[PDB]
Amino acid sequence: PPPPEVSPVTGNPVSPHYIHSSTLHFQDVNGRSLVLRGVNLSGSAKHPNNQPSHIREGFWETAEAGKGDFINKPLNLDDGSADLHLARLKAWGYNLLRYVFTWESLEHAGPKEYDYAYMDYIIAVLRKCKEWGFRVFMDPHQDVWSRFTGGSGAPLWTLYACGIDPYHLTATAAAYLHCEWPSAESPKPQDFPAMIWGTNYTHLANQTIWTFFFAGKTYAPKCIIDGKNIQDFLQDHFIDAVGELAKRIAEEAGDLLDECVIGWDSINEPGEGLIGCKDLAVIPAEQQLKKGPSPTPIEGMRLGMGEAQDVQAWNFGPMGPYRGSRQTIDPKGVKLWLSKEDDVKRGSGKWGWTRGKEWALGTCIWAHHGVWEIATSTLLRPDYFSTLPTNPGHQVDFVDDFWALHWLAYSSRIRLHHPESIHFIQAPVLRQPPKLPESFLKGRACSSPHFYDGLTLMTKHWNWFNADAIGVIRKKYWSIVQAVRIGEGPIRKMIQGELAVLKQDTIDILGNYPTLVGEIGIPYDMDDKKAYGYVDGGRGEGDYSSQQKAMDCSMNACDGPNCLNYAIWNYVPDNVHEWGDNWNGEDLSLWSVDDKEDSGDFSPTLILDGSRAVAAFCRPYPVATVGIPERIDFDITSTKFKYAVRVRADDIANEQVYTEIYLPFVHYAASLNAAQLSLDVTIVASHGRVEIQGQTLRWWYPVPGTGEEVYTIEVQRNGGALRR
Repeated sequence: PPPPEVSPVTGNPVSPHYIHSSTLHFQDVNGRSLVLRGVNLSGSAKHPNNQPSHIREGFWETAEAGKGDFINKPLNLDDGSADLHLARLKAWGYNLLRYVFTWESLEHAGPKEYDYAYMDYIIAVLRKCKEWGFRVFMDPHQDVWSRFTGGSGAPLWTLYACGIDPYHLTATAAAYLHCEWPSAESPKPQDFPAMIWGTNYTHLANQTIWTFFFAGKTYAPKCIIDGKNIQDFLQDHFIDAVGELAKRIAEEAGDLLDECVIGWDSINEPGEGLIGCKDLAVIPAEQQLKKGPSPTPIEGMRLGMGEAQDVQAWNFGPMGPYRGSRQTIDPKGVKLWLSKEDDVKRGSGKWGWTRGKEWALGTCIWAHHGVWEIATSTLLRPDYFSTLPTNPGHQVDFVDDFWALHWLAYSSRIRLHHPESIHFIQAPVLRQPPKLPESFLKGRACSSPHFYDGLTLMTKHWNWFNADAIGVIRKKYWSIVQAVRIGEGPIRKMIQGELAVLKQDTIDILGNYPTLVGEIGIPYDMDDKKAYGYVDGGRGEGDYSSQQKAMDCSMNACDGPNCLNYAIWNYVPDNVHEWGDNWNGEDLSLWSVDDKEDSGDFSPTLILDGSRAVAAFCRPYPVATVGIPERIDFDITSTKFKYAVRVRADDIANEQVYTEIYLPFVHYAASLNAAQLSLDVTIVASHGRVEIQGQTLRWWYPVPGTGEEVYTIEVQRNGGALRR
């Protein structure tokens, strides 16, 4: 069966730019299989202007004042720079953008005080993306709940709504903030340990807030606010805020829908809080992220009541976390919990909600629900969060029982304002998605997991070894040593196998839908920033060999038999060598000003200058295919490219319906000296005819008279690889 002429969601006829998301591959209206590849734009939208993660001055004051100046991130629309960035991304062959926005940027002023101006800024950015021919899906983005709890996402007033005093987070170790590390009194942000920001998910603030968000009605029934459980208060305000952006786009720029904005991602990498914790007295060996001081859930609660604790600290070794020394954390009586007087002054009383009388303030909310006894520090219900407190034999599943329920509410709101929206389903990190009902999917969905080469990300080193982290997580190996691989070949094949597992989750669970890797990337600040000239007397500056191999391994993993859609994390216009992406020590931008100095009518400087390891992320691939993509192989050193496609007898092929392949000047240009750029390639196709224009290869062929047959096309630069 070919793609239908009417939407499976509404039954209305579809525009000619409609992308079907009803089978294992995206399809255009003429039946061509589409591959969408691009970048996340942008991590820089995680924080307001002039307040990067490492700067404490102004951090609290602007948010307490209800401000949130995010205008002109990710792209500045006043200085002309916005078109140059989009031109670069398009010239690299990208046709997809995962657009990053935060709840904070929409509702920083207070509950239901929406920043309509930032909404209109986003619309203006989306309009330019459309002019440049991008497809876009929207990412409501967060990391460890909010900037105020170590990352990005929610507005500061959500902390007060949860009864948390933001100024006591550091003293109690309830969250590690980059700008208050190692202490608020004497910050040394440059010493912030690599990737420690992620452990905030397993410290007390995130552990509480996420339990509220997804399951407050089950585990914190006394937490009433505006006559609602905190769970509904938080979820309703988040869904309303995203819903107001969607409504704004639908009412003020409806032309963006479906032609440019094709769908919406669900809440980014949601935290699980304490839900499913089997034993509050221990950190499970299965928890894969441990680094720095790591209080157990009960140790963190005692800390949140101001009691000093001696906590295990963890180092990240070649085979994962291993124990270091124990470290004493002494809050010296400081408590995480808002006092009542502070709630009147800075919380409920200021932001304008009414807190219920059984919501005890200034003391641990989990003790208040009987989890532990403060006087004796006795854990009373170690398994409290593993079952339902009032029907305690039943064991809970975070993804099926709480995440999925939030997703029904979220997805319904999206469709209210965007009737043809593709649901990009992002299950919680490292979990399989739940089975979701067709009454909500309605044949218009796409699985959007994230995948990172975790060893490379955490160690900021391209290692000569690696390990199959997904297979370990999923108990496919009897010992972790049999998950280990050595050498480029075995490592690449193993990572490609990991991406195949995620592809398989989709068809096993959700159905015959596409898969898109919503985030994938590598760190560029490897080797103590040797590529930036920061060590060894400057030796190694500009040499991105290691970043290139790491990048190429992750990108190759989306090729092979996987042939995946994906969005690279990320593209950051204001990335710098000193502070990276300006967020928690991460440096994953493809491009940096510090690295400066269909047409070939632009300069090689656009696609090369400022780029890092461009040879690995700018790659040939089929944008649109008559038939089904079967296999992609690309080798940087030889430039050899081979594409195999399964073509059936009922596929549609003619002079206007053909396969289109992107061939980058980066790999295939005759010359890249800073006079029009032009491809100099040899092409071998098993069937049909081809012609090249600019960076585009067009491939016409007849379908088989019967059955199905694999056609192939091979490309390489005449005379081998360039030197860039």
